[PDB]
Amino acid sequence: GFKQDIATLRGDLRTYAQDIFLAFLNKYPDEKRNFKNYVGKSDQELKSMAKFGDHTEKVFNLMMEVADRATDCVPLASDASTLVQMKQHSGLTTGNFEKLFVALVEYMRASGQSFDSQSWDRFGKNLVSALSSAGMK
Ligand code: HEM
Ligand SMILES: Cc1cc(Cl)ccc1O
Repeated sequence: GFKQDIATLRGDLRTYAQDIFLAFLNKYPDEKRNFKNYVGKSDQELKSMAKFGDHTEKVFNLMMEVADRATDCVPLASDASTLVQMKQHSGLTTGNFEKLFVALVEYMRASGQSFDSQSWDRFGKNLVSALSSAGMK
C-alpha cells in the first residue's frame, strides 16, 4: 500500500525523484514556464544539471515526509501551510500540484511494481484540497 510505496521510493529516491519530475515535465511541457533553465534539454542533460538533481531530491525528500506524516493519504494541515508559505512556491497554484500527481500516478501505473496508484491519486487530490484551505490559489 501507500506506506510501503514510501519505503520503495525512499530506497532509490534520487532515481525515482528524477524520473517522476521528468514524467511531469514531459507530460506538461508548458510547466517549464516555472523552470526556464530546463528548456532545450533532454532528460539525460537535465539529470547532469546540478540544481535539477539537488532541487528534485529535496522536493521528493519533503514529499515522502508529507506522505509519511499523512493519515489515510490525508496530509497534515501544518505540511500544507508550509508548502503554501514557502517563498519558492510564491508563483504556484494548486493546478501545478494536480499535474505533478497526475504524472506520478501514470508513472506508477506504467511501472512493473505493485505501487498502490489509487492511494497516490487520493494523496494528490487531498494535498490539493489542503493547499487550497491553507491559502494557495
Ligand atoms: C508535494 C509536492 C512538493 C514538495 C514537497 C515541494 C518541495 C519543495 C522544496 C523542498 C523546495 C526547495 C528546493 C531547493 O531549493 O533545493 C522547492 C522549491 C521549488 N518548488 Fe516545490 N514542492 C512540491 C511541489 C512543487 C510543484 C508542483 C511545483 C511546480 C510545478 C514546484 C515548484 C518549486 C519551485 C519552482 C521551486 C524553486 C525553483 C527550484 O527549486 O528549481 N514545487 N519545492
Ligand atoms: C523545483 C522542483 C519542483 C518539482 Cl514539482 C519537482 C522537482 C523540482 O526540482
